[PDB]
Amino acid sequence: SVPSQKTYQGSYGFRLGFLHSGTAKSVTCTYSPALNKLFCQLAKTCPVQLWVDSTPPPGTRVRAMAIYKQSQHMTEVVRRCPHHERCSDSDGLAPPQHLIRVEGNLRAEYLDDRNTFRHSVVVPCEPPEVGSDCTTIHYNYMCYSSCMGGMNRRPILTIITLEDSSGNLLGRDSFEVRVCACPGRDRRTEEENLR
Ligand SMILES: c1ccn(-c2oc(C3CC3)nc2-c2nnn[nH]2)c1
Ligand SMILES: [Zn+2]
Repeated sequence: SVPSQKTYQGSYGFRLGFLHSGTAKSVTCTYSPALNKLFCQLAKTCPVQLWVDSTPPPGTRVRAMAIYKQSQHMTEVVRRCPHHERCSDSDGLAPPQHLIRVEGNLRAEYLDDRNTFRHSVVVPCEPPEVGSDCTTIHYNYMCYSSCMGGMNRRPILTIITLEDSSGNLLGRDSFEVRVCACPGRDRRTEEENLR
């Protein structure tokens, strides 16, 4: 009833990477290594690098899923709030209830788990382009952390899993996410609080 969040590089040396976007007031997505926390604006591009030490098999996939970070909320499905699930901002592929979308990939698949009712979005692994050492996926988060009747100010984690063609676990990594109006300011504030 609770997805694992244990970091696991596995046989292929799987791990995430994040850009260095800084903390200017205008920044739309920014990652804090000290907090292991991504700060982003609503529905804006969040680039996440997918690193491996060795090539996984054809048919390997990468899945993203959100869970609540606090243990007392972890069995609750993370979903869009009663406003945003109804605001008709469909991209033609993501169900309107899903918090996490993949941008610009027609092979993205959206799962409503028939047993756990959790949402996830999964894409096929592709080889890096010539000149690149990794591929990058672009996520969008479709509700604010503060949305009433939804996340309601509760922090979430995103869990990224590398899966074989059956859905078996090959690798796992994760990061906290705050979806907010001013990611640069909030990253600076939280890093200062940590210090
Ligand atoms: C996301 C995570 C791994 N991959 C990946 O998939 C593949 C072929 C199976 C398609 N090669 C890579 C690779 N990435 N960096 N180097 N090689 C995509
Ligand atoms: Zn919302």
